[PDB]
Amino acid sequence: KVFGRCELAAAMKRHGLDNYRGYSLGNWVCAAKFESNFNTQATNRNTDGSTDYGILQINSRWWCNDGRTPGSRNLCNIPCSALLSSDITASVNCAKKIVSDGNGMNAWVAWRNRCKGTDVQAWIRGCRL
Ligand SMILES: [Au+3]
Ligand SMILES: [Au+3]
Ligand SMILES: [Au+3]
Ligand SMILES: [Au+3]
Ligand SMILES: [Au+]
Ligand SMILES: [Cl-]
Repeated sequence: KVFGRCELAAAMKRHGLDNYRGYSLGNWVCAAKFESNFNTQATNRNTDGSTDYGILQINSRWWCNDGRTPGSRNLCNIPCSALLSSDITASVNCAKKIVSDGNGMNAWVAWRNRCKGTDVQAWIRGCRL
């Protein structure tokens, strides 16, 4: 599913991501925009053989099981395919574990490089929430 910007913002809020670990909703929308262009079915293979899955490009090296990432963990206790669903629940729940792991949203390199310190509120500007 390819979300609209305000559509994603509302789904993220309903699932409790707004101000989760102190990160406003625009942070989460910005991260999703540059991780997946709001496409839930986005996948990208990393050099190290792991894969990133879904709207927030959650990596199989630590967080989900895809059966093809040797020596990896599954800390969200889910199949990576569950992060590709049109329903973002599984991605949100896993993202909450990720952003609580100590480094905040810096876990998402595209957030650090393209969202952090910018006017992230623009991503929710105009949306009915
Ligand atoms: Au904001
Ligand atoms: Au894994
Ligand atoms: Au594996
Ligand atoms: Au923090
Ligand atoms: Au949802
Ligand atoms: Cl949803």
